[PDB]
Amino acid sequence: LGLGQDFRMDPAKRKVNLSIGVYRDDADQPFVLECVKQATLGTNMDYAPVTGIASFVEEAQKLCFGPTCAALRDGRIASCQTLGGTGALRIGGDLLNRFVANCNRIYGPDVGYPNHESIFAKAGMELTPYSYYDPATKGLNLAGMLECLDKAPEGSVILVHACAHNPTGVDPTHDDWRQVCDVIKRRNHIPFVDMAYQGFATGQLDYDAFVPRHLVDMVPNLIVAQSFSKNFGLYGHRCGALHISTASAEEAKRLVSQLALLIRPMYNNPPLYGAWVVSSILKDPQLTALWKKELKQMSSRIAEVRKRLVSELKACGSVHDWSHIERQVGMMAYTGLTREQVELLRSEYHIYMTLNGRAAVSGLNSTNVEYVSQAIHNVTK
Amino acid sequence: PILGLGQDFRMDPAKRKVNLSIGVYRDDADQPFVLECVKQATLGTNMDYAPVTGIASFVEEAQKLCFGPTCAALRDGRIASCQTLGGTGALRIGGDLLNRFVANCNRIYGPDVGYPNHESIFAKAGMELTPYSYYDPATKGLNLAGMLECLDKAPEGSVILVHACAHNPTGVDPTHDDWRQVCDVIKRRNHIPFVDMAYQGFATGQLDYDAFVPRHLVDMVPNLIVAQSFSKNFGLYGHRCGALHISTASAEEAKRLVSQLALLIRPMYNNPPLYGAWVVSSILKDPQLTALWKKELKQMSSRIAEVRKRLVSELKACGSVHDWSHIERQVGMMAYTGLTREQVELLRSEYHIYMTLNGRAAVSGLNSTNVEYVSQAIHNVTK
Ligand SMILES: [Cl-]
Ligand SMILES: [Cl-]
Ligand SMILES: [Cl-]
Ligand SMILES: [Cl-]
Ligand SMILES: [Cl-]
Repeated sequence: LGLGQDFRMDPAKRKVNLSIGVYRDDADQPFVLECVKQATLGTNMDYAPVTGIASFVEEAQKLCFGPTCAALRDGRIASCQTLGGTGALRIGGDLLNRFVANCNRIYGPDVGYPNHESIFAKAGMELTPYSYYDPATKGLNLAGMLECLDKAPEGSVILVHACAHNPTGVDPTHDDWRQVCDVIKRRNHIPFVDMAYQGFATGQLDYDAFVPRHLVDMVPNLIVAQSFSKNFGLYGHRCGALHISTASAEEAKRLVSQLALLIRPMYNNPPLYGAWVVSSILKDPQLTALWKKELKQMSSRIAEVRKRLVSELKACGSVHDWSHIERQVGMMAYTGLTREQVELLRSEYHIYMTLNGRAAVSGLNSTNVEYVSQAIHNVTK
Repeated sequence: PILGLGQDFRMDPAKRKVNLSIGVYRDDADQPFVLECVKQATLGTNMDYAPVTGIASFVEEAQKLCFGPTCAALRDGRIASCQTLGGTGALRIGGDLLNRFVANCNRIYGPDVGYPNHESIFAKAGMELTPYSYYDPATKGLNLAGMLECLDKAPEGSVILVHACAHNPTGVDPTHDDWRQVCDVIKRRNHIPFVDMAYQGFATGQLDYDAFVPRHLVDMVPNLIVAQSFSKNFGLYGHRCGALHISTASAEEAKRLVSQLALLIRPMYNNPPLYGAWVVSSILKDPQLTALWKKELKQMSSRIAEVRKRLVSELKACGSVHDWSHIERQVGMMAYTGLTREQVELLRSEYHIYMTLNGRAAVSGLNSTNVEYVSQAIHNVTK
């Protein structure tokens, strides 16, 4: 928030904000999807049910798990609408801490999403790290991850990013996830999937939901926190869903009613607007096909600008390796710049990143990529 | 369980059925009512996240609407405020904040007959809801002397929850004279008032009068909490729009609390929904929309008070010899009818009129089309 306010107050004409949390188009503008503009809104403003607009919840389920999913056919998954991904993470955590014995710890990647620590602390669970990011390669440390998961106490809650890891952009492959998931099954761990970027990551909805789809048949309980903030661009409308797989329809009904008991004394019932939009889009074959193509356009721009930054760096004469910038996936990139280097980019060039070298690559575009590349070279050469 | 009453009502095949358990306003033709001022409000151009504490312009207008145009506390910057998920979110976030400024914060006092969700809201924030005397079932009216005595004997520095107006579920409100006495006790005993104001303007059609309680208390005590809902008064229900206000001694004190509010909001839901904030901000900043809104408020509040008054006259015209003056003395959408459990059940079984077993009637479900029938049925089961 401080980097935002400083950027805003900075008088320089050439300034660039690479600390934002939101997608931007090539003209650095906010981007309301056409499928969203074309969506049909509700006719009244009556409160939705505590657990959300039923049609929205059902489409969220199908989008997450696929329309063929056995768990979903059998009614084994307990679901509700939530205040973005954040609300799902919180409600999920509050549910675990009430109902899992000695659920006072949750394991997440060593470099991870800032709000997770406080979300789970409010739920009475201490975020503990497992090995994940390798700063030498700005890449993955699988062996370290597998080992930490294998040695975590049986029945540990394991938090994983489904794709487009935030803030590094470092994702395991599907092959890697197969190994990770086997360890989770064998150690009877409870996987908690934060899926904030389905489809936004690679432009492929199915591929991007591999983690929860693969885990759902492997473990007794899978938790998924699903955000529609980025992939429908619905940020400030606060729209997401929480999913918890269970053994049976009857068990799922009992969990939903326990979800209601957490939701009611928090905010009573959830905001309509985002639920309308997502429900309307996913039930309309024209809006759904448009949405899919818009997702690909967002995801392709991000991957193309990453690839452009790398090629511009080479054209500027950089002799350092930037291949991590193209291997990483999604909106957030751990650049591998040092604190000193980040500070000089700010001071001399008015390019704003976090001090850990995270760059929101959505803030790069046709208009500024060349300049940012030159500056990055100048400060690393 | 309004939800069960809803589902049964829907599934009931009878030709003549009436739902008096609803939580929302309806017009005379039993339709949901989106205010014209709301339909005419200017919405934002993008969907980016609002700030954790809400759209600044919204929060400032919410403050002025609550406390008025000549509030010194507001001029001096002593009030810490944020946008919330309806009145519910303000109650929860407020409660979760109390231990920043209230000592030994494990209990909160509320009226003996009160808003159902309060118990659970404050239990989640670590506080046990304890009753003070308020509703008199003999008169379906107020028991002031019992309220004053409970407040006087509550331990010093107790948190006291009060409904600003249109008490839910009974419709029994103290007068301003009564509130003066209540507020003196709260000041003298160093109690901390927590005002749930869900019906400002919706209650009587007068925004200033309806906000008397928080306006009167704000100069009398070191800390006042207000949970403000825009669900009923702007008809914004399912958009989840409200604000939370906490008075303090100084701007510096307020700044600290706002930043602590942020720390509660972020790990709960990150930041609040735009739509309702846009609407309320746009209306309150436009003199033309504000005037329209004020008129529409009066229309809503007049219909509720006229249908109460009609039920009473129809009861008399049916031949009822019982007293129903409480129905007209009560204020707002909810009325404790004084019907017994047995009587509520017979209305349901014999007449297909649905209310909660406590005799609460959502009067907004009464209109030109059904008031006569409901009156006859109420007479038949009470005579
Ligand atoms: Cl695969
Ligand atoms: Cl480009
Ligand atoms: Cl009306
Ligand atoms: Cl007065
Ligand atoms: Cl009438």
